[PDB]
Amino acid sequence: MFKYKQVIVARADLKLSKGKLAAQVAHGAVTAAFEAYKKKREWFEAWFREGQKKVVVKVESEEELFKLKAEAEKLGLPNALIRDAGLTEIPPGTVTVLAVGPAPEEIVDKVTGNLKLL
Amino acid sequence: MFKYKQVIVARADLKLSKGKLAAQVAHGAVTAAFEAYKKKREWFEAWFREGQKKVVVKVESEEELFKLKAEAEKLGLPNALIRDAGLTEIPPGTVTVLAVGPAPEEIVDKVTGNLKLL
Ligand SMILES: [Zn+2]
Ligand SMILES: [Zn+2]
Repeated sequence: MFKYKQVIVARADLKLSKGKLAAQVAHGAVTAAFEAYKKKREWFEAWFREGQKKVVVKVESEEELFKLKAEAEKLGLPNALIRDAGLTEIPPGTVTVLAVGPAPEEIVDKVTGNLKLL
Repeated sequence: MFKYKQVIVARADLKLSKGKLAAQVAHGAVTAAFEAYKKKREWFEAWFREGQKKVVVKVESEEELFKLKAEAEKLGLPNALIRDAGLTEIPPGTVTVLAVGPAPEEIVDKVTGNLKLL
């Protein structure tokens, strides 16, 4: 089993194409990965050598993303709430995804454990 | 404007679900972003500063990913060819995507320029 993982929560309600959604998830993964690299170096390295497991789940609102981000901050988890200015097709400042981790899988689940796969 | 970008080339012939595609694209983006961070810090920082633009394009064969990887290596561009072990849904060692960049957009296109958006 993978002891470490990064879960990216994506807003399915925005109905982004498979491609643009993938790009948004990537923004989240990269940003949160570097957050971990800087603030939780050991978690990052362990995750990386293990195969940097990632799981993509979904939610249907920005409200849900903000709530989950607050939970992640409370736990001290590396995370990244994404807003893409290059995404002019949606309102400015619109949040697209929330990446949680890398971190020990159990702690990431403490946040996203009740979310469904996308 | 975006002077830098990262292009993630995904195999459309694998017919990956929306969620697994995003996960694979993320693996590529993260691995390639760290390659840039370590080997082309300046390109990484500019990219990150501009909003780390990412574009997901496609190819219809496994050979195309390797041909593109060779070109990216020849040009000294940060890149990452992904093979997801955890993705036991497909043959072991099957390549899913190739992330190219971050780097100046024109040089990234020198590799992926003729590929269609996914
Ligand atoms: Zn090579
Ligand atoms: Zn160009």
